[PDB]
Amino acid sequence: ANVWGVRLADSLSSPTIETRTRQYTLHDLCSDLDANPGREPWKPLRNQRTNNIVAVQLFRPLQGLVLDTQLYGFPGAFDDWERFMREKLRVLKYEVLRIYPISNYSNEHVNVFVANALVGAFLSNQAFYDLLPLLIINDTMIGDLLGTGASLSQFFQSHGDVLEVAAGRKYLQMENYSNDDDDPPLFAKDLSDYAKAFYSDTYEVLDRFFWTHDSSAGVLVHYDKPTNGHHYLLGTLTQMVSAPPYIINATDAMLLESCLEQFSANVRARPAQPVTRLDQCYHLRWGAQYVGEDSLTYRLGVLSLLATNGYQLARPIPRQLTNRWLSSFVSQIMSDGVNETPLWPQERYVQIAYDSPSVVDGATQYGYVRKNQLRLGMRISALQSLSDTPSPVQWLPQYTIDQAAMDEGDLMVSRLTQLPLRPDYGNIWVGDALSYYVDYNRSHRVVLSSELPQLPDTYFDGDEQYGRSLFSLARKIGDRSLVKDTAVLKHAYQAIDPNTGKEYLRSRQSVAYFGASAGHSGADQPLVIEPWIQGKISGVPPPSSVRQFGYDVARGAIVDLARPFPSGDYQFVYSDVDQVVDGHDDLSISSGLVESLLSSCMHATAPGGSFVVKINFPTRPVWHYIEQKILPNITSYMLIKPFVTNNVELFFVAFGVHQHSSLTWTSGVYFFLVDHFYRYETLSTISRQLPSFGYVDDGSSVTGIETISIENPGFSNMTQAARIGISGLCANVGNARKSIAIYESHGARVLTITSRRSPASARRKSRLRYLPLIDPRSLEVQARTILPADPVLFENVSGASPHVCLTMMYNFEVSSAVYDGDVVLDLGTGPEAKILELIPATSPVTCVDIRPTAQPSGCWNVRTTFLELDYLSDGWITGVRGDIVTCMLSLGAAAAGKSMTFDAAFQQLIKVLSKSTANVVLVQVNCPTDVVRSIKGYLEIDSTNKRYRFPKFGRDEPYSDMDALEKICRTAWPNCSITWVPLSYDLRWTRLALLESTTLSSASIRIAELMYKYMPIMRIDIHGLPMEKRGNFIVGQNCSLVIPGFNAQDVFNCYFNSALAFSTEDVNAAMIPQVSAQFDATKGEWTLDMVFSDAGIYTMQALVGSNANPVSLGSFVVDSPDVDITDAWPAQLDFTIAGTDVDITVNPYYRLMTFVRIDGQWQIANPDKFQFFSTLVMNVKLDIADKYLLYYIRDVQSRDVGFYIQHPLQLLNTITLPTNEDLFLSAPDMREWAVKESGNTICILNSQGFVLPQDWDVLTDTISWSPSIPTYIVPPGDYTLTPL
Repeated sequence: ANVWGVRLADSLSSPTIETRTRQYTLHDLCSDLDANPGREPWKPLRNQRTNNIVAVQLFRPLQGLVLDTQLYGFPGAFDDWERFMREKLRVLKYEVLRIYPISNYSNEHVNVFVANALVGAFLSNQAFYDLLPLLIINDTMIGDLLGTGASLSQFFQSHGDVLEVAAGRKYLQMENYSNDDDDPPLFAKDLSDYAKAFYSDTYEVLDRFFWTHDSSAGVLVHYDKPTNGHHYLLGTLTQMVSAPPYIINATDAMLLESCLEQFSANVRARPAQPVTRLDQCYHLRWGAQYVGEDSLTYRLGVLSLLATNGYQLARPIPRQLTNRWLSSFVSQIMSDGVNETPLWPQERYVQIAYDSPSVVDGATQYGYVRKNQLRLGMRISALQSLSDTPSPVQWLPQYTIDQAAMDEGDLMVSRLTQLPLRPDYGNIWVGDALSYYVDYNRSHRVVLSSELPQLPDTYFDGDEQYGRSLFSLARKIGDRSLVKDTAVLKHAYQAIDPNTGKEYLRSRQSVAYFGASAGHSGADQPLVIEPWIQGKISGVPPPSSVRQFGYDVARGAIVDLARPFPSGDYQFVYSDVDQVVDGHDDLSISSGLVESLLSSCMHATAPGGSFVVKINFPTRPVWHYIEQKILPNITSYMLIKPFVTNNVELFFVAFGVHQHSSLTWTSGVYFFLVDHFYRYETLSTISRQLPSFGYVDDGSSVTGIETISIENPGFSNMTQAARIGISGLCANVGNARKSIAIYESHGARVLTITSRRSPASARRKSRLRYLPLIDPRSLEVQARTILPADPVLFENVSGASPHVCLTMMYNFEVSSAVYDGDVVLDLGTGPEAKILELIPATSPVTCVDIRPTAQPSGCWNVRTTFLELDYLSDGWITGVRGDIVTCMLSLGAAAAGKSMTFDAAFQQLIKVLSKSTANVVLVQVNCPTDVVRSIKGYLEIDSTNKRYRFPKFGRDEPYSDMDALEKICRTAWPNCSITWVPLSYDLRWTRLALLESTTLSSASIRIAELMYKYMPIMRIDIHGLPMEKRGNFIVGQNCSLVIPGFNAQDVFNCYFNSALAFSTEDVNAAMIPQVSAQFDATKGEWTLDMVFSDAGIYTMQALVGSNANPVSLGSFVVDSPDVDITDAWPAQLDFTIAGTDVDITVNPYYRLMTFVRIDGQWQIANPDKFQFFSTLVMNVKLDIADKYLLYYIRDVQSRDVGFYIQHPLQLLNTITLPTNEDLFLSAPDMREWAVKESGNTICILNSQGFVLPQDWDVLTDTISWSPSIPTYIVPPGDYTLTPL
């Protein structure tokens, strides 16, 4: 129901319950004159800002205030008023006693109106001690009040059998009033003249009388009998200026008050709502001869009888509804439009509704006639709570059937948008500490500076520079530089000599750094050094000395780093620079410069020295001259991409200055380089498409935030225009949950709806022919309210679920299989399956599921199809026709549904597809892709019955072998090309997510990557030639590959890492350890048999013909060595620093590390604290604190650490101890910890103010997790530890 400006109920809340009235007597009078402490008969109301009493409304009888305030007299203080009141009251008490004794009687009727005349006379400070017996009601005050002819014509005046007065006063404004937004108006009922009413006892004779009386000053009456009795009313020539912006003729004012009454009434509904009268309002007795129906007043009376039926506003209603609330209301209703209610009442008669729940009709006739014909009714509904919220909260569309016209909806929204405005751009991303480090290897082969491509000639143009800088300012992380130094030195700590079994770095040697900071708050240095000194970087032994300079620095007189200089030789060199003149043609220049860099480091270092370098530049001459002088003089080397953000950063470390060693380049490192190239290229390019921070969104993008608003959305059967607006919107912004805002401002109701625009929704817009129409029925429903809000670019600031991650991985994969002119079948689909947009729009598509659908259609340029039946059925596969198979989120899903073995259902599926046309077939696969390794948080493993388990998805799927798999593949069709489908090295799918505006990081990414590593898809083609496998793809164990045909005029390329490993044409760049790609001319068949060094997936591209026609051959997968290991653990307990020499039985493929469990920090212990030496043999060092600490050896030769074993060390954490010898006191932790000798204490280490006891011998150097923790030589006897 939306009348001209107002939106109300569409179902009633009107009760019928009433009570009986009071009768008045003597002790009634007395007690009313008692002003009961605690039961005082007034309500002193306030403002609503700090709620300070500024007015009162009275409870008659205390009224009778008829003349100017200037005679009243009373203070400006609340309490003062009341005490003066109480005083004068008890006075007049004594008085009325004088007149009538308290025991003269008990209780008896007296004209209240008379009592109020007395009230006024008293307070007026004027005499009334002459109207006294007139108080006593003999039988009917009517005759009593009318017996007199002339006395006190200033309260009451009698004309004929009539008495004519203005009724006693009800409100009073006080002396603190301020016309606040929180000042509800009394509507001038406190005036000394604002109304006049008139009684005798009866309608008819005065109805006669009125032919000689005004009506144009307002003739209104409430019928339902007061004890006041039969009376009519006229208003005066005054109107309220207040309540901007309205003049207010008290007629319509008191009407509005009656309206408020009826509203308050309609709020609740209880089978005993004990009013005495449901109805108190006033409908026009006379005045209908001066103004028509289009008046505000006629509107009001309409609403009067309406709410009398029980209708009610469709916005949450205050207890007291603000002055400005009222004016805004006016603003609304006064509008154009129509009534929901056909009725037009009459002074001829007022109607009685159909069956509105109220019984006032059940008692009265005077002015009442029902239309028995009436049938316009509603159901029943009210609410139990109404409030507000600030948040732009979600909503979901629920479509409808019909269509519309496109440009027309456009032109509709053309008056509704919120565009253009600047939104809160917010955050795009969060930093992430990734690393790609690699050092010298033996098992590799040589590599020349002839192989690595150089950076693109593109890198130096304004556009990409501004964009890369952007994202450098669009990702959340601190100064990368600190943790750079951190990680680089921490990994600059694993370098050991192949010939003496010890590292290269030594503590408290000479440390030098250049390229220092320029200061932001007073550092001029990488802060890392302070905690390095202060002992926060884990396990890193502090230095003795550090030299600190740069381009500009407050430590030592400066000279720029660009040219020669005198400086000392030190046991470490840190080298950095601030770029100066380096343009694409400053690179012969830049080369000479880096020569200068390295050469200075050379003649500035110690014999044996070693150092670091920042590198940036893929010019060959770099490595060229690098080889020309240095590698054959340094012990060894390592480098690193310490990635935090997009650029071509490079970092290297040289070992043993003056340590001649012919060093070169190798293969895997070079690939790694290319990998940086390819990825960072892709990532940078991904960034080439994004809005500018904080710009003003007018709408110029495929992507953005999209919102409009609405005043009073037509929630009657009329929705046409607004429905067009919203429909055009949602069609613009389909497939997302949409934020909403219900609020009123500038005297006007308005909802606001906010959303985004995406390239996905662009597909949406693209694939249509007409308009999806939406039912505001739901939007009709919610009576809720929402504060306004502000345009922010993003909705989620953190977090993600690997579920959706590998989902979109799958999505970009399948679209990356979604290609030209194909009708696909889709397995385990969504009733809300979004993918149909993602796919292009050229050829049909079918989805099938076991759960009913939820989506609209019928207005597209594209015929999409959905089938609600078990996608594990047939008899109809022959009824349908396709070529291409897509199973996702169904295989394990349908497995769980069927509770069977994998292979059984799989074979059933074979039978399913066994009936019609199929070109390529693809199914997400739950395939043992290796030995089970676990991932923590999301998957239990049932090796008893081989089942994957996922608590974060919270289910259990099975799995079965691989052999039977590929065997059944050959079974269905031996004629086939397999596809082990790999993707765990690329993130371009993630762009779509941030195209979907989804900020992420790498944690869940590698989560899902390990998941896919066993949970890939399989893509296979029935058109293909068998691949004839004989050997084993296990590292070092050979393979025999045999091939029927293919005359010798072709070549073939094995690829790895999306990178062309090598081919069947050259060996000088071959990569397989030993190859045999031979062609038997006699059988005319190929045989490629060989040996290996690397595991993983590798694929064949067949260069068939000699013209090099490239075709796709299947991929394959290779086994990395086992995950098992033993510890040749001796059982002897020796406390020597020679220590327990425990040995290791490890696969001939690996080498390891071992950290400390620092409250959730895998922090390697002190390097010295152990030895490692190749089965494998070690020599770790121990103290007492060990038994206090939990320990694990860690498989460590890569970045993706912890991926073949993790071994608890309890065979060392738990041992037996002697009592004959001194021990090594080392603390496990800095915590409060005391020492006890076998039931008699020793001391408290890590206690405030401790002093070393001479019983012990402190050790200049300590055995500890980090070199800041104390170690001692302690006498024999059983001590031990206890934390405070």
